[PDB]
Amino acid sequence: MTEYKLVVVGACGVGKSALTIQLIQNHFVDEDSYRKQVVIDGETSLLDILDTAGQEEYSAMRDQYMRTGEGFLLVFAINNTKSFEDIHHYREQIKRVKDSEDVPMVLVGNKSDLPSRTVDTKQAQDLARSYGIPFIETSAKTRQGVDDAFYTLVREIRKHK
Amino acid sequence: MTEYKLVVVGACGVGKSALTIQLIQNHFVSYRKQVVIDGETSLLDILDTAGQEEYSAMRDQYMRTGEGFLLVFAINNTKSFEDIHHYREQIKRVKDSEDVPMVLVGNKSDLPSRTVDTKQAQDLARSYGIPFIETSAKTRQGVDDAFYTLVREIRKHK
Amino acid sequence: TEYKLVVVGACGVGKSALTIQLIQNHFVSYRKQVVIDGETSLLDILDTAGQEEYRDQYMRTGEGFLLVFAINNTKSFEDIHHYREQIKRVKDSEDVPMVLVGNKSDLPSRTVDTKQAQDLARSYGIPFIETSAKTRQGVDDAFYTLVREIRKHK
Ligand SMILES: Nc1nc2c(ncn2[C@@H]2O[C@H](COP(=O)(O)OP(=O)(O)O)[C@@H](O)[C@H]2O)c(=O)[nH]1
Ligand SMILES: Nc1nc2c(ncn2[C@@H]2O[C@H](COP(=O)(O)OP(=O)(O)O)[C@@H](O)[C@H]2O)c(=O)[nH]1
Ligand SMILES: Nc1nc2c(ncn2[C@@H]2O[C@H](COP(=O)(O)OP(=O)(O)O)[C@@H](O)[C@H]2O)c(=O)[nH]1
Ligand SMILES: *CCS(=O)(=O)NC1CCN(C(=O)CNc2cc(Cl)c(Cl)cc2O)CC1
Repeated sequence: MTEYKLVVVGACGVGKSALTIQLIQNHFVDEDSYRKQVVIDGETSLLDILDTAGQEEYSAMRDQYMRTGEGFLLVFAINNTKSFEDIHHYREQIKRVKDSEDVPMVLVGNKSDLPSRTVDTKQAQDLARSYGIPFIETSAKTRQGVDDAFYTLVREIRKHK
Repeated sequence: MTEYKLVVVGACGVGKSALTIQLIQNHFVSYRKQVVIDGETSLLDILDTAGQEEYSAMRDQYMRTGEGFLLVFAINNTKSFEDIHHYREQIKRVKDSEDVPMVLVGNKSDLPSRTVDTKQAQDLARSYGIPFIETSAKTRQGVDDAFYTLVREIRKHK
Repeated sequence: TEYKLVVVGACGVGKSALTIQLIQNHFVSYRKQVVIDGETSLLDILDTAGQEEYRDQYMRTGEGFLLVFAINNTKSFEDIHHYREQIKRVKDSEDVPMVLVGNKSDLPSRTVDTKQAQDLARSYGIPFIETSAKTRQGVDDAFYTLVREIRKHK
């Protein structure tokens, strides 16, 4: 059976854990590792997921997951300009550790349910276009885009393989 | 607000009209509907192709006009599933693009006489890189999901 | 039970094509026995095509009116106001059964949008039905809806 090691990266507080909880546990209320078998396009897939902002205690485990991670969600929040500005850093770090220019990634703009917006959808779309990766708008609260984000990433991994 | 022109294609008798009627009128025996998808209100305009679709020239016109396509087969009609590749190839040819919003739809899911397995259809959709939704115009299973997913694919393309 | 229906609208909007599609069921004063709302009805349909504008008896006698414009003919839509006002004046009533009909819906382009027509029909307090005499889309709906409006009035 196929396993996918996924890493969810982005600034503290953008909703990485919330997105992963919604995917895996199917709830939201207002732990950084998860493991579950799902079915994606008829293929049974074990997802092994790590959420990380890059500043957590277990750096050794983080470096391991970065090296073996097959795909990455690059997450910012639409009401957090700094988190959007941080995306380039995260992508550059992944490319360095993987020593590759072809790493499966999806850009995720979370908290789309909130009326406070400081990052334009066009900004994000433009950035994702430059990187050659999909952009998905999500809300961990309403479930908007959550399956799409993770499943699109799994589809990017298959493309790569 | 944003209007999306949608075209439902597939073999005669797979339930394209039935799917449309179930979407718009919530009935199983009007082509426009306002919907909210992912927080955005949109107008679905399903092109009415009845009568005219028998002519290739008109089919070409509808394909050029449409922004996204449901590729419908019936799960108790193997030939209708086999016909899907041809229909997709015509859309790609006419719109001169290898990237056109489409969703694969396996209709009549309520029937026991299934001859097209979920796996066969999933494999096809995975190859095309498009969503696959199983539907029944009779029970309403999957009907909103099929059309709303197509809108999502159109939005991604644009 | 007889219903006297009158089809009005600018030249070339499809008044005759709609009438013939209803009666004879093909695309190019009339009577047709129909069943509507379970009731057997005799429809007397006056196609005013070619009728000279200079028909007081037909209007006063007419029980319901199809106000037809073509969705690719802005002027024909503008002309609907004329017909509406003329009929209300001549019949001397504010409650005359009418249906607004936007014909030629099969054409690939349109210059009168659905919202425009829906809003005008709302102003008038009448139904709006999009039709194609060519494909028969909406044709029965238009005439049957008018019969229903007459019944509500009666
Ligand atoms: N309204 C809203 N709040 C969210 C969303 N995602 C996360 N949150 C909230 O944002 C805060 C931080 O989320 P968290 O998952 O801990 O962020 P992380 O540090 O990236 O793992 C929490 O209070 C969450 O409930 C969302 O999509 N919408
Ligand atoms: N049992 C079942 N019958 C269906 C379904 N959808 C359509 N039908 C029937 O299939 C036949 C053809 O449907 P229709 O909408 O006319 O097909 P079209 O030619 O693709 O537009 C009709 O007898 C419908 O009642 C479905 O989901 N379940
Ligand atoms: N494409 C299309 N042409 C129509 C339709 N209805 C009428 N026509 C054409 O428009 C022209 C005028 O139709 P006609 O019935 O004579 O209009 P009238 O003057 O209002 O009675 C003719 O060439 C018809 O064939 C329709 O629904 N679609
Ligand atoms: C149901 C018999 S029919 O001859 O009237 N319609 C056929 C025509 C051939 N065909 C398709 O090409 C696939 N469906 C389809 C494609 C397009 Cl582009 C359009 Cl506009 C409409 C339809 O139905 C099957 C149905």
